[PDB]
Amino acid sequence: KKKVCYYYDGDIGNYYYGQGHPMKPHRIRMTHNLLLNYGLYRKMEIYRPHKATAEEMTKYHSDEYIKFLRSIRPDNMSEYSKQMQRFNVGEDCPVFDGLFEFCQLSTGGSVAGAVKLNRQQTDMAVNWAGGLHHAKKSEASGFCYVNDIVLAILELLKYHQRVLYIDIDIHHGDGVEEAFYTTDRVMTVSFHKYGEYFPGTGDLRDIGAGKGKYYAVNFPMRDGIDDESYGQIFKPIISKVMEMYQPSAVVLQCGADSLSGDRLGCFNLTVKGHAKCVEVVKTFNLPLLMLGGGGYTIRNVARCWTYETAVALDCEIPNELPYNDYFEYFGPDFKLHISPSNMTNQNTPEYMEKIKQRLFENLRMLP
Ligand SMILES: O=C([C@H]1C[C@@H](c2cccc(Cl)c2)CN1)N1CCN(c2nccc3ccsc23)CC1
Ligand SMILES: O=S(=O)([O-])CC[NH2+]C1CCCCC1
Ligand SMILES: [Ca+2]
Ligand code: NA
Ligand SMILES: [Zn+2]
Repeated sequence: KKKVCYYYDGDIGNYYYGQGHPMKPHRIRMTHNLLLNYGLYRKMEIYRPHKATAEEMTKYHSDEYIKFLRSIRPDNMSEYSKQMQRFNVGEDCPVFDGLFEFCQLSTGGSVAGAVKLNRQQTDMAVNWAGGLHHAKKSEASGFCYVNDIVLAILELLKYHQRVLYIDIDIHHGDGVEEAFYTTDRVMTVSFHKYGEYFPGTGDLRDIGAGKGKYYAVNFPMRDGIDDESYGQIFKPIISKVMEMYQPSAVVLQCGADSLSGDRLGCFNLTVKGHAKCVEVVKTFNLPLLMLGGGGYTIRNVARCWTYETAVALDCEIPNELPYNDYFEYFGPDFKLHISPSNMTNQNTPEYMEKIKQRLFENLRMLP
């Protein structure tokens, strides 16, 4: 079997974005506890991430920005109000106790995973605490402070001429796209809701610039996309990307805010529909870093990432959930898998095929 390494620090669920903030790191602990109770620890290597250093983070981020994140605390915010404005910290990216440590552990898992892949010590590495795709070189954005994904891709680029990034979070992976927009050494592929929706980027027509022209791919979608519709475009697009780009490593952001029932997202994917993306990417037999992402209905985040860990291990697991420390969260049914809702799919067959056809025309422009 393909080998899987998995990163988790038992404090990650203790970082708290603040009362009423929808981002709940506790969801990572729920995920871990569920997959432990399913027995999946028997089949993979489990590591604690290191705390990523300033030196590691400044491989992408500016020194001033990282020094600020290392400095800012609830008790000294009054003294830092102008830096808070410059670095976009204090509102949707709040100041909280242990903010910097949270960044260090999230990032540590992603970079450590990348090193493992580079050293050919694993076939897949998993960091559900990562996937912070909105963070920018010198500013926080969209709940994200340090871009673990960009840092992990930079690590892979030490050994790999061509790295493929795939993002199935409901939001456009703008910070990752931006970092690599002018290079052909990373192709970014984002599927996301588009139409006056955060972050506002990821138009069909954003295809990269300079040497990077045609190395950014964006599939904009409407509310209510379902497993059938998503599956019919994901496999063909990734197949064509693989054929034309021929990457030697892949990073897959597995943001679960694209699931049905998400508190913030308006897609209608099941856990099986979402996990099909992991199965498709695995068929290409390339070194693969799987990262977390959004997701705000936390029972469904735990289900999603537990099932995707099982997919990585080629292990079926039963729909009947095992007893676990969060069992009451999974009522009323106590099953792993979720049903779609009755929401309308605004993505017509013709819309999906037309967008796919435009993306195929762009991919045919590769050498
Ligand atoms: O889901 C996300 C992003 C977060 C990202 C992620 C992944 C992993 C760990 C972490 Cl800590 C964060 C996964 N995608 N967001 C929710 C919606 N939000 C806004 N919507 C409307 C409006 C506004 C205005 C400001 S923020 C916002 C933007 C951020
Ligand atoms: O379960 S456990 O291994 O004790 C969790 C370790 N947490 C670390 C977070 C960063 C600061 C050092 C401790
Ligand atoms: Ca996306
Ligand atoms: Na690119
Ligand atoms: Zn998101």
